[PDB]
Amino acid sequence: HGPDPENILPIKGNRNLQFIKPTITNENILVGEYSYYDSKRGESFEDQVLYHYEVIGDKLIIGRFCSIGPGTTFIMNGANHRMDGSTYPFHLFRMGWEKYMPSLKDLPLKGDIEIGNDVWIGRDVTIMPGVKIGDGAIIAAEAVVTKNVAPYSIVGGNPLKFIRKRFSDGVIEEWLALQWWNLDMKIINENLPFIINGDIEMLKRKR
Amino acid sequence: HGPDPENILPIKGNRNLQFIKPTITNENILVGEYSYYDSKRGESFEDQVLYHYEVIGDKLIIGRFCSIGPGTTFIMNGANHRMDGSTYPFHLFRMGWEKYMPSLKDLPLKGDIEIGNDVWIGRDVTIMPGVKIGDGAIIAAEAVVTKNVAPYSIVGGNPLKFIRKRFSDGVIEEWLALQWWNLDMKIINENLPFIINGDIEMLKRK
Amino acid sequence: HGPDPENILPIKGNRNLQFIKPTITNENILVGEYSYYDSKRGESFEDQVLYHYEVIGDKLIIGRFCSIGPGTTFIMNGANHRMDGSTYPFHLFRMGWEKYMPSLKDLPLKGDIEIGNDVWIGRDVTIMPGVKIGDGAIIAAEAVVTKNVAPYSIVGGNPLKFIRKRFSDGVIEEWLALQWWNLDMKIINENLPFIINGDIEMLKRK
Ligand SMILES: CC1=C\[C@@H](O)C[C@@H](F)Cc2nc(co2)C(=O)N2CCC[C@@H]2C(=O)O[C@H]([C@H](C)COC(=O)Nc2cc3ccccc3cn2)[C@H](C)/C=C/C(=O)NC\C=C\1
Ligand SMILES: CC1=C\[C@@H](O)C[C@@H](F)Cc2nc(co2)C(=O)N2CCC[C@@H]2C(=O)O[C@H]([C@H](C)COC(=O)Nc2cc3ccccc3cn2)[C@H](C)/C=C/C(=O)NC\C=C\1
Ligand SMILES: CC1=C\[C@@H](O)C[C@@H](F)Cc2nc(co2)C(=O)N2CCC[C@@H]2C(=O)O[C@H]([C@H](C)COC(=O)Nc2cc3ccccc3cn2)[C@H](C)/C=C/C(=O)NC\C=C\1
Ligand SMILES: [Cl-]
Ligand SMILES: [Cl-]
Ligand SMILES: [Mg+2]
Repeated sequence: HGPDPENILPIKGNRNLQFIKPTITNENILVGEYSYYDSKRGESFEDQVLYHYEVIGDKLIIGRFCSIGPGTTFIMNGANHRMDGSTYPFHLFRMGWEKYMPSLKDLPLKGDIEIGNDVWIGRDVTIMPGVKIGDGAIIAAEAVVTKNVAPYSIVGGNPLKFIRKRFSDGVIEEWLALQWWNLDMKIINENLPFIINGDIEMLKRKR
Repeated sequence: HGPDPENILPIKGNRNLQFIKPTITNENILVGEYSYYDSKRGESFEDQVLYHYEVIGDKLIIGRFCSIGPGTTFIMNGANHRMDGSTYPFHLFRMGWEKYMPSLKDLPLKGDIEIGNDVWIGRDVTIMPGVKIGDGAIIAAEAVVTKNVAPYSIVGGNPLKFIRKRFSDGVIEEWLALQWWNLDMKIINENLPFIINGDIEMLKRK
Repeated sequence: HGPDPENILPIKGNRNLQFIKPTITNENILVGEYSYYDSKRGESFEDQVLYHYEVIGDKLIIGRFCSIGPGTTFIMNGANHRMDGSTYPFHLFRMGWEKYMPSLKDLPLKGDIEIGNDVWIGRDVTIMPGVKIGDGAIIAAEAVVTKNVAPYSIVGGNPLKFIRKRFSDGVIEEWLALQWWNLDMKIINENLPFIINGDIEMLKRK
């Protein structure tokens, strides 16, 4: 039948694993249903989002059915200094330095962090500003996601290194055409055997 | 003689550095005598063993005289998702999804983590499932051990990248035949100067 | 005009960001004025300096106008084990092993950690022994600094990899010949518009 995506703690007695969406407080963090964060000590998913400021307007977007490993960190665009000259943020200390407060054109802003659906993000991963992660990708533990990740690619390391693609490009096209995460959830439920077990040529044929 | 291997805190006034073996309470974690964990906040060495589940049956093995740096993490085989089709673990959330429960043969299982003797593991090292680390190797701090490490190798980085060998190939097998760590403690105590000073030819001829 | 460099918490209401120099109680750690540490939970910058023993005598020097990201750790030379033979530190456990203690001629010491002026160090950076980081460099977050960083270099990764230089070789030498961080503070304030916006030629004019 399925659990409730509005239930913050969907596992009996487990107070560390949280469905991300219901916990969110912040307008510009948008996470899909059923995506969870396995906490380390019960900290919120947002507590893992860092350098996130309304002034900049950048968003963190996560798809449906994503796995976020404990300690995964999201570094938003507020982290990058001005690099035209000296990087030191003089204006932060005020006392006559407030005058030199930069505008957003002066900063190296990279865009929103956007993570697709069915992404397995390993433990203690760090995601840097502006990176896109395709559907069905696997981020190895301890990875620092420095660049974009193709759908159904396995990556890892610091800086990020491409390892393998989970399936062929032909099977990858078929998974991206089917987009099971976007189907009505009665249909997800009566095909879950096939989604879990990766027999694309069965769902091939139902549609 | 030397310290008592069953002494959990062998350094007086030090509540952080622990001998691993006498703190172990799990039957799948075999650690040799004298190997120590220099902990950060006084936490257990077992606390660093993650995703370790009895139903998987995988073991963590560590030899004798190993230096395990603070924050070293062991990610066991229970951490890898099913990759046949969808990585998402539906069954954990039950409410009808418990039926789609995967078996040991459905998960990608890589085997035990086996660490050798006289290994120096750095601080904040993460060891991936199923990796083997030979005797007398050095793991640089912050390393992520994603593959096996040959005996007496210096390695580090993420992914792990080979740096160099500590001695020549010939000298490395003079050490692996000697196996000073497997000798009686009274033989070790009488030859500690050369074990520490590295005089392999002396130990060879002793 | 400007913040007082001897002020520990130079941002009103902010208990995390600290000017480093006025918090320093241990000699062999020399940090310049206005160099700050953005702490995660209000922890002292010193607490990030690990394996720092007076018996070894190495120093951590940091210039002025540096930004130290939260969680950045400095691994001092005391962290390196002896590598002639067994890296196991027998003498630490005492009980008859105390008399097999190394001298500093026996250990792989690598010198002081020296970081220049106007360096931007990312979050969770780990800096290893003996590394020198030039003026104006930028360290990517999560980087393990395994080697020296040229001035006005951008670097990152584990192990460290060179990414690119911030300006042309000629403009870099101009910034190094100007040394704005060492100018009298009244001189700096008059020219901060151009220090901050990268207009090197008018700075040379000034
Ligand atoms: C991350 C960082 C260095 C870290 O080592 C250490 C920091 F994380 C510590 C900290 N951060 C903040 C507070 O404490 C902080 O607020 N910001 C960090 C970058 C984004 C944001 C910022 O400053 O945004 C302003 C924006 C226009 C206006 O924001 C204000 O806050 N204005 C303001 C504050 C006042 C306070 C009291 C009285 C009057 C005031 C008037 N105006 C703009 C985009 C600045 C961008 C920039 O320099 N980027 C780089 C950053 C470097
Ligand atoms: C890391 C992870 C997801 C994380 O995002 C989130 C998790 F870490 C959170 C959490 N984990 C657990 C609880 O909370 C948890 O129990 N497991 C995680 C993987 C391994 C295990 C699991 O499910 O295993 C079952 C297995 C049949 C369970 O059923 C049993 O009947 N177990 C059992 C029976 C016993 C009988 C007698 C005495 C002791 C017993 C102990 N266990 C099988 C092998 C594997 C299932 C799978 O899909 N693996 C992949 C998952 C990956
Ligand atoms: C990092 C590590 C293992 C970690 O896994 C676990 C460790 F961090 C745990 C811990 N360390 C200590 C306590 O708990 C500890 O005391 N030390 C670690 C390295 C440095 C030090 C040590 O042993 O030092 C002595 C030294 C002669 C005797 O000790 C003194 O302190 N003597 C002394 C100090 C004086 C100071 C000023 C003036 C006169 C003095 C006279 N005598 C010498 C240099 C030994 C160096 C060595 O074997 N290096 C390797 C390191 C291994
Ligand atoms: Cl320490
Ligand atoms: Cl030194
Ligand atoms: Mg690398």
